[PDB]
Parts: sequence; C-alpha cells; structure tokens
Amino acid sequence: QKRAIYPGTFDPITNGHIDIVTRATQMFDHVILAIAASPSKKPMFTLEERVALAQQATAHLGNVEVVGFSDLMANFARNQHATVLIRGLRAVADFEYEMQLAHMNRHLMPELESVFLMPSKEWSFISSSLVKEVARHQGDVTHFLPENVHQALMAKLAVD
Amino acid sequence: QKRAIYPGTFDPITNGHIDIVTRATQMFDHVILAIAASPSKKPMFTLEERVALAQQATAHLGNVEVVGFSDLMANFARNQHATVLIRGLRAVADFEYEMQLAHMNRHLMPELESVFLMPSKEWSFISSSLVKEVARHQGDVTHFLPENVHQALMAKLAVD
Amino acid sequence: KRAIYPGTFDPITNGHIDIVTRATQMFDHVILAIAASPSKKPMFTLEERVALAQQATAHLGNVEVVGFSDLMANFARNQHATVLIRGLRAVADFEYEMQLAHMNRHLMPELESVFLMPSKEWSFISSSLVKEVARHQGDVTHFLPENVHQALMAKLA
Amino acid sequence: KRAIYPGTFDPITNGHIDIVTRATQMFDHVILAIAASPSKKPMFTLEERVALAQQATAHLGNVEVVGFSDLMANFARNQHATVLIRGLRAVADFEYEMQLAHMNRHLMPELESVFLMPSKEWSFISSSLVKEVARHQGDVTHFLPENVHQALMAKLA
Amino acid sequence: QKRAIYPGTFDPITNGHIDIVTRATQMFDHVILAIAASPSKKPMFTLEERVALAQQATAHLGNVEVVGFSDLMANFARNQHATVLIRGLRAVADFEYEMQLAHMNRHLMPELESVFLMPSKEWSFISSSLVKEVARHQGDVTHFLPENVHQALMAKLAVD
Amino acid sequence: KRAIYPGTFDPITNGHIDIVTRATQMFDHVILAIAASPSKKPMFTLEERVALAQQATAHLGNVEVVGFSDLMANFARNQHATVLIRGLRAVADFEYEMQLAHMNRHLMPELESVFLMPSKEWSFISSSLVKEVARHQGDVTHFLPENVHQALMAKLA
Ligand SMILES: CC1=Nc2nc(N[C@H](CC#N)c3cccc(Cl)c3)nn2C(=O)C1
Ligand SMILES: CC1=Nc2nc(N[C@H](CC#N)c3cccc(Cl)c3)nn2C(=O)C1
Ligand SMILES: CC1=Nc2nc(N[C@H](CC#N)c3cccc(Cl)c3)nn2C(=O)C1
Ligand SMILES: CC1=Nc2nc(N[C@H](CC#N)c3cccc(Cl)c3)nn2C(=O)C1
Ligand SMILES: CC1=Nc2nc(N[C@H](CC#N)c3cccc(Cl)c3)nn2C(=O)C1
Ligand SMILES: CC1=Nc2nc(N[C@H](CC#N)c3cccc(Cl)c3)nn2C(=O)C1
Repeated sequence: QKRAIYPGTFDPITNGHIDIVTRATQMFDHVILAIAASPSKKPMFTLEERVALAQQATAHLGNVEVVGFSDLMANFARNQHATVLIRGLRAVADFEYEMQLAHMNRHLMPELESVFLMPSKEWSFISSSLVKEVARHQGDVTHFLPENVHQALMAKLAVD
Repeated sequence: QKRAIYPGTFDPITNGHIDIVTRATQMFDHVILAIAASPSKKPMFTLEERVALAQQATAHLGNVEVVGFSDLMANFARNQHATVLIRGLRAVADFEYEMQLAHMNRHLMPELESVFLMPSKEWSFISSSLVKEVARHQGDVTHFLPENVHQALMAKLAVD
Repeated sequence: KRAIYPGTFDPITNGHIDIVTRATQMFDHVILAIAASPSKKPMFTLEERVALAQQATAHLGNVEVVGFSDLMANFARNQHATVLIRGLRAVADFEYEMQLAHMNRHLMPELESVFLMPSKEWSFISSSLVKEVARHQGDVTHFLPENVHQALMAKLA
Repeated sequence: KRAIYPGTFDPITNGHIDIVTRATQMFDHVILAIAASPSKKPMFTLEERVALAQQATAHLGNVEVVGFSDLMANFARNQHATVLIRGLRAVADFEYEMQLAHMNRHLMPELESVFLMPSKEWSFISSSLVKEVARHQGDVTHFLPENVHQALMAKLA
Repeated sequence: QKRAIYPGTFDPITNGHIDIVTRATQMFDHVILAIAASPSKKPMFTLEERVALAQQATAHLGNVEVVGFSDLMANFARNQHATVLIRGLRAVADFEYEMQLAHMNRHLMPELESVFLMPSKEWSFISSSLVKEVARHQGDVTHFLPENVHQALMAKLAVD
Repeated sequence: KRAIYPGTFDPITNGHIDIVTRATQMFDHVILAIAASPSKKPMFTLEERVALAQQATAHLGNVEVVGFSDLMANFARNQHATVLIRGLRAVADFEYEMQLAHMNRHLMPELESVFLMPSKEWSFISSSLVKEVARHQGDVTHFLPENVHQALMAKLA
C-alpha cells in the first residue's frame, strides 16, 4: 500500500503534469496531487481555481486525490503517510535544483524517497511559466493544456 | 531573398550583439534587429534610447533594420515575412532555456527556423545584465560596448 | 510490483548498494540485472559480477541477482517488471539517461523508468574511478562491499 | 548560399534527415558531407554511408552527398561553402560543438557555424544508440530511413 | 605573504561557507571574509548581524578578518592588497555564472586570480537561500549552521 | 607553499602554459606533473612529454617538470605538495573534476584541489582537439609552444 505525493504550484496544470501523474498512478496505489497554497510568486490562478482544474483534469484517474498544502512538502508527505515524493524531469529541468531539493527533503524526512519520472517527448520542453508567458502575449497554447484549463486560461486573460 | 529577425531586449546593445548581427548579415539578405518594447523587468534604457543606440551601432551594416516590437517574436517574424529567427549562443548561455524557446517558437510558427550563432571568444562570457551590474557598481565596461552606447550608459548612471 | 535495476556492475559499488536498498523499500521485488556488456570490455566476467552482487545483497531479502545479454527492455518484459530503476548522481549522466529511457519507452511503453538519487557519500564515485584508483594501488575499501574489495585486490594481484 | 552539413553519419538517421531538410529550406545548396572517420572505427564503409545518405535524401532536390577525409574547414573552402550546419539536441554536445566551431573559425574565419535544433521526435536518439539497440535485436525501424534500416539489418545478419 | 578575499552575502553564514573559508586559511597567509553590504535582494539579516555572526563563527581561525563592503569585489580586492579571490564550487553551483564573474573580475583586475575551492560532500547540495526557505517553512536546518547562526535564525523567525 | 599541476600533457598546450603561469604567481613552487597515462595510449612517450614541458616552461623560474606513474595523491604527498591545481574550461569537465577532487581528498585530506580558469583564448581547446586537427594537416601553431609544434609536426611526418 504505497502512497506517493506529487507536489507543485500547478499554475495552471498542464499536459506535462497530467502525463507525470498518470505514470505515477500506474506505479503506486495512491497518488496525492499536492497543490502549493502560498507560493513565493503570486500565482495566476487562486488555490481554489488550481484545485478545481486539477480535480477535473484527473477525474478519469481513480487513485488520484487533489489536495492543497501550505507547509513543507516533506511535512505534508509525513502527514499523508506517503513514503514517495514524485518529481517530473523534463529535458529542460534544472537538475542542480532537483538535487538540492531531493537532498534537503531527505535531510528533513530520510524515509521519504524522491522519485524522478520522465514525461513524454511531447511535453519535455514546456513549463506552466512558458505556457502563461506565451498566453499573456496572445500565443496559441491549446496543445499544452487539458480542455477545462484552456477554457479557464482564456477567461482569466479576457478580464486581465 | 531570406529575411531573418534577431530579437532581444538590447538593454543596452553590446559588442556581443554587434558580433552576432554582423555574422547574420553575412548569411541572410535582410536582418531585422528586433527590440522588445515592454520586457517583464523594467529596462535601464527606454525603447527609443535602445532603438537609437542600436541604429547608430549598426549603421555601417547596410542590410540591418532596427525595429521595436511588443508582440510574440514568432508573430513579429510572421509579420516581417521572416523565416529565420537568430539567437546568439555564448559559452555561458542557458541552453535549456534556448531549447524551450525554440520548441515553443516552432509550435507557434513551424516554418520559422531558429538559428544559433556563436559569438567571438571575446564576447562569449558577457551579457547586458552583467555589463549593467558592473557599470552600476562603478566598474570599467568600455571594452564591451560600442562608443555611442558607452557615452549613453555614462550619462544614464551620472543622473541615477 | 516488480522492478529491475540493470547495469554493468563492474564491480558493484556502495553507490549501487545504496540505490538497490532504496528500491527494495519501494517495490515488492527487485531484480538486480547484470548486463554482460562485452563492448565495455569488463574487468570481471559476468559470473564473477553475479557472484559478487549476490553476496553483497544477501542481507536484502527481496533482491534477486540475474545476468543478461538481451536488450534490457526485452529482459524487463521477461522478468514481468513494469519499473526500470536507474541511479542519478549528476547532470552529465542525466542526458544519456534521457536517451536510454526514451528508447526503452519506445521498445516497451508500459515499462516505467524511475530515477533514484544516491546518498551524498556515493554521489562522486563510479565503478570506473574505483578501478582506476585500485590499479594505482589506492585505497578503495570505503567504496566497496568487503567481498568486492577482496575480489578486486585478487584480480589486480 | 552554399552550406555544408558534415558528420560521420554511421548510419544516417531520421534526426540527420530532419536537420538536412531544415537546412534545404534555408540555403540554396546543401552538401551533406560524410567524414571517413577511421578513428571512430565506423560500422559502415564510407561508400556504404555515401550510398545510404544519397538514397535517403534523393527526394530533396538541393542536397549533394559527398565523402571526405580532409580537415572539415578545408573541405568547406573547397566546396565554396560559407555555412557549416551542426545539429543540436542537448547541453552535453553543445560544449564539444563550441570547441569545434571555434577551431573551425580559427582555420576559416569566413565559414559560419550554424546550429539547428531537430524535432522533439529525434531529440533523444543518436547513430550510436540506434546501432546498440540493433545489435541486441531491438526494433529501430522508427528511427531510420527504410534503405538504412535494411542495410543495418543486413550488416548485423 | 598572499592575501585572499572570500566575498559573498553570507545571509546567513552556513557550514558550507565555514568549510570553504577554513580550506582558504590552510592555503593563504591572510583571508578576508568579505560581506556584501547592499545586495540586490534585501537580506534577511542586516550587515551588522551578518558581520557579528561570521566573526563569532570564524573566531577559532586566527588568520580570518571579517569585513563589510559595498563596492565591486575586484575594487575591494585591490584595496585590500589581495591577489586571490576565493569562490566555493558546490556540486549544485551555477558554473556558467562562475565563468562570467571570473572573466569579468579578470577584465577589471587582471592580476587578481579567481580560485575555486570545493566544499565537503556534506555541504555540496545546500545554499543560504535553500536553508532560509526551509527555515521560513518551519523545517529543521540545525545541521547546516554554526550554533550562533542557528540561535540568531530562530530569533529572527520568531518575530517575523 | 608547494603546488602540483598533474595531467597527461599529451602534448602540453598554450592552455596548460596559461594555467601553470597563473599557478606560479600564487604559489612559491609549482611541480608540473606528467602522468604516464598508458590507458589513454598517448601520442608522445613520457620522456618526450617531460622534455617538451621542460623547454616550454624554462622561462618560469619556479616550475619543476616531473613524470609519474603513481596514484596522483601519493605523488603529491611525496612532492610535499598541499595544493593540487586543475584547470577549468567548461561545465562538462567540472563533473569528472568533482569526482577526482573528492577521491583525492579521501586519499589525502590535507591536499587541497584548486581550480583555475584559463584565458578566454584557450577556453575552447584541448590536447585531443589540437592532435585531431594536426592529424588532418590543420594549422595548430597558435595553440602550442614553438618546440611542441615542431615535435608534433615531426611525430605526424
Ligand atoms: C525543501 C523544500 N520544501 C518545500 N516545501 C515547500 N512547500 C510550499 C507549500 C506552499 N505554499 C511550496 C511552495 C511552492 C511550491 C511548492 Cl511545490 C511547495 N516549499 N519548499 C521549499 O521551497 C523547499
Ligand atoms: C515563445 C515566446 N515568445 C516571446 N515573444 C516575446 N515577445 C516580447 C515582446 C515585447 N516587449 C519580448 C519580451 C522580452 C524579450 C523579448 Cl526578445 C521579447 N516574449 N516571448 C516569450 O517570452 C516567449
Ligand atoms: C535502449 C537500449 N537497450 C539496450 N539493451 C542493452 N542490453 C545490454 C545487455 C548486454 N550485454 C546492456 C549493455 C550495457 C548495459 C546494459 Cl544495462 C545493458 N543495451 N542497450 C542499450 O545500450 C540501449
Ligand atoms: C576543427 C576540427 N577539424 C576537423 N576536420 C576533421 N576532418 C575529419 C575527416 C575525416 N575522416 C572528420 C572526422 C570526424 C568527423 C568529421 Cl565531421 C570530420 N576532423 N576535425 C576535427 O575533429 C576538428
Ligand atoms: C563583476 C561583479 N563584481 C561585483 N562586485 C559586487 N559587489 C557587491 C558589493 C555590495 N553590496 C556585491 C553584491 C552582492 C554580492 C556580492 Cl558577493 C557583492 N557585485 N558584483 C557583481 O555583481 C559583478
Ligand atoms: C583519484 C585518482 N587518482 C589517480 N591517480 C592516477 N595516477 C595516474 C598516473 C599514471 N599513469 C594518472 C593517470 C592519468 C592522469 C593523471 Cl593526472 C594521473 N590516476 N588517478 C585517477 O584516475 C583517479
């Protein structure tokens, strides 16, 4: 009965995040998609919007639970009885930062294992920040997002 | 009749940028040096100052046109009838970011080819941000800039 | 859940032991798979490498050590493994790791490549570096299981 | 404008076809230049590599396939090329690419090295990886032109 | 009689910084641990707090002088009669940035040599920014700091 | 203070001269240590490499050129060196450099590895690239001391 957490800002959730969480569900019994409540930089979408969007986009995956959190991801994993922390590794990931984070998470909770998954080649060169920057500048990002996220991002930028 | 765009903030234009745009003119019939009107971080020089400086520094290159833009660089390339997008690759470039940008630009305009040029070893370890940071801290940056840019940067920091 | 941990393991080091131990804490059964790897011209034969890894992992009840000369994705299919473990130390290896994982996915899409990070203690060593040091009579006891250390001493003697 | 696209092309892959196709859309004439490369001990002879690349690029009207054993900058001068094309997949290759481009510039300053990025589809493959998979009887049809796939099958048979 | 400067923000000084400065004292006759007075991002600790903390943490090292500075690190090295500039290289260091900085420092003061030291494996994956981010989020960072720094960081976060 | 600058120096280049010159401005005595390196199958014998480096560094009064086949940490101990110099050009080398430095520290904790950065002029060359260019009759005079250039010409003749 292995429980895994998949933390992030998911601002908004992309097809790359869907690809990662789907691979995680095929490996672990229970996956908690954990959304950061209060990131350093103010998010485009509120925590409620981000939770609602991730819930709709993962509804077809029976063993995914979407939950918000504001504490250390290691503390959150300990409270969720999770022994696995999922991180996606795109071709464009900051590997140096992943090593720092994993070694720090191990110092905080040694029994918590950081697991790196690789997304499809299709999502290996995108990020939520690149998608948003393109969208803010009127670029087509439909291909990178679930339908519900595309509709919400269009509505957000219409009134900005 | 190949048309190439060379986009950037050019805040201010450096000898590294001059080196890149010169190599581009030797390869393509028409080069548009495209200056970003409204970057995320407020620039040191206004768009008019940046355009005027780049115009003076490239005047000796007959097939360079200096133009400001505020849209997506792929949209700007499509409107300029350009099929080539020039990016300089210094030894200190963020290659991971270049891959993201190139793959995103290809998604937005598939017929637009991203072309990476390498500057002289002399300019392979500098950037406008490093030059400005050194200049703000009273360091000698004459070697890295065209004469007109050096005079304008001295005048800017005199009144800051 | 069955996971495979493939490699040349020429010889198996404390870094490899660290990885396979983390894998056993996550998956029900772990197959430590030793590739014949003749193109790399290994120091130890496949039988020596299998015997050494068996002795070094004996204390881990859910590890099975097996040799193979097959394509690793075919070997993973034949072992009924849906997880392929790879250890990650630094950025340089991460690139070849991406190629291998994308190729393994093309050959077997249901086989998931997972990357584990070793202890800081083993983050700067490799079988190649240990062998190079041992060839120049340097002390490598700290980096190897005891049985591997004695076999490497005997091999270079 | 004449551009040269040099390499070992042992064998030519879909990633190489992707690069040379992008080059033809930018330059009037493209020379796909196959280096003898004896130090790498190639799987296919230079004649086989030339024949394979010729058949695989026949549909591209402005590609000329030529073999060479010369210094690539001397070969580019002799082909009246002012552009040298190199494909870029990841960071690790980008370093050796910088050395090669700065050396080529020292030897021929008027020859410009340009870097093109392949499709995401071919961003994780290489001739070496394809050959390694094919040696272990793995399916590599997806990564190669048909004629190259059959020649690689015949070579390993 | 070689004099070396070891510059940084030291916000706060960590065991990684102590490891680096200790290695520097074993190599050079006089080491100046140089604390940046006015960094770009506002520091957690004031310059006086940072100086006091670094002084207490290096007191056992007889040939270390802790000094604040607000000018270019190359100008500061020239004024301190230092011909060596120490930079720590952790496994997670931004090497591209280190190359830019070293080449710029060499342009400003060619006789000033940039020297890269490697910390213990124990401190190879941490930074002051990661330690602070973990501490702000109630994580245990005792292991990464000198005792006096741990007490000061606890007091800082108690009133924040 | 005694510093050792070890390497294969096959042959010694202007980049190596740049590094050793910076080292002499920092330390009282510098030992340029040439590793036999038989596994790399060097172009020049150890005696040729020692003779060439001696002639190329003669103008630097505090450089001693010595050959060794020993573990570099044992050689540094025997030379009474507490500093080990390594030149740093780019990120790719920085990883192997970290492994080597952490291993050298394990073998000799009082021996400090220091990294120096060469001039921008030599930041894109290596002995391997210079030899490869010279093998194809390319001009490499700019990258080598005069005596090394003539010896490399004579070796390839
Ligand atoms: C070792 C570390 N553990 C950490 N846990 C958190 N948690 C917050 C929770 C909230 N809001 C967060 C903020 C932004 C993104 C994410 Cl994914 C998570 N931050 N954090 C670190 O920066 C370092
Ligand atoms: C795929 C992308 N395409 C893009 N085009 C732009 N255009 C703006 C125009 C203005 N002002 C800009 C801003 C700053 C620097 C530059 Cl060079 C260009 N941004 N942008 C992205 O961030 C991503
Ligand atoms: C996608 C790929 N599939 C592959 N299967 C194998 N199998 C051999 C078995 C033998 N000898 C092997 C050799 C070296 C290391 C390992 Cl772990 C496995 N190699 N191989 C690739 O290099 C790439
Ligand atoms: C600056 C340099 N100039 C050079 N010219 C050559 N030429 C040979 C021709 C043969 N065989 C070659 C070998 C392998 C790949 C290529 Cl693409 C070309 N190699 N070479 C360097 O390695 C560096
Ligand atoms: C070539 C460069 N030389 C430089 N010297 C300084 N000095 C300031 C002094 C203050 N306050 C400083 C600020 C933050 C951290 C440090 Cl370590 C030092 N900044 N700086 C550059 O950004 C680039
Ligand atoms: C931590 C290590 N210690 C080591 N000592 C040696 N010594 C040999 C001497 C000979 N031949 C050598 C070979 C090649 C380059 C150099 Cl610089 C030195 N190699 N070696 C390692 O590769 C790793």
